[PDB]
Amino acid sequence: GIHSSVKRWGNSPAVRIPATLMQALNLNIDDEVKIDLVDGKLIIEPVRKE
Amino acid sequence: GIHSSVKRWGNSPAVRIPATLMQALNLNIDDEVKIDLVDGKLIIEPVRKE
DNA sequence: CGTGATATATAGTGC
DNA sequence: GCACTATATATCACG
Repeated sequence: GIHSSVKRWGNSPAVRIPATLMQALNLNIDDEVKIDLVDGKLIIEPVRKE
Repeated sequence: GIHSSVKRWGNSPAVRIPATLMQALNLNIDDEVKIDLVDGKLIIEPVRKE
């Protein structure tokens, strides 16, 4: 895919996610994504607060 | 795992990755991660260019 | 033409 | 206190 790079956000790094893709997963700003360690990779799953 | 708030980095959203997680997978700033779409979730895996 | 992306700074709070 | 969290701005590069 796109060769995007992870830059530093003030102090801690942040994975810049294309706003276009955010709409595909149906999530928005302030969303609580659950970072779980699976297969030695970062599984980012958006957890809705209903 | 750890739930993080996807805030707005300027105009684009970004998944904040705590330094604690950086040390875990031995990744750093200015690295390249493969943003894959599996299970309707964001698959973030560090793909070092070495 | 508009906003999505990049760079950057800061005050504050919980870990 | 430091990592972490929340917020705001200028400017461009891309759609």
